[PDB]
Amino acid sequence: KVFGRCELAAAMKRHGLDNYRGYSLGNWVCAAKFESNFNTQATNRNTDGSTDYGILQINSRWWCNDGRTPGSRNLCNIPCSALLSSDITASVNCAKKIVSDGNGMNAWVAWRNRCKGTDVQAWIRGCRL
Ligand code: NA
Repeated sequence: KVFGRCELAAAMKRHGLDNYRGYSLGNWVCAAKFESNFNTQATNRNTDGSTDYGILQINSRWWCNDGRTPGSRNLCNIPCSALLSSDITASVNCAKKIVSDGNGMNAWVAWRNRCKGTDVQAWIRGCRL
């Protein structure tokens, strides 16, 4: 599924990301825009053989099992395929575990490089929430 900006803002708010670990909703919408262009089916194969999955491009080295990332972890206790659903539950619940570890939203390269230190609330402005 390819979300609209305000559509994803509403869904992420309903799924409890607004101010999760102190990160305003605009941070999460900005991260999804630059990680996946709001496409839940986005995948990216990394140099190290791990893969990034879904609207927040969550990586198989740590967070999910894809059966092809040897010696990796599955800290979200999910198949990586769960991160590609039109239903953002698995992506949101896994993102909540990720952002609760030491480095917060710095875990997302696109957030660090394209959202952090910017007017992120612009991403939810005009939206009915
Ligand atoms: Na894994």
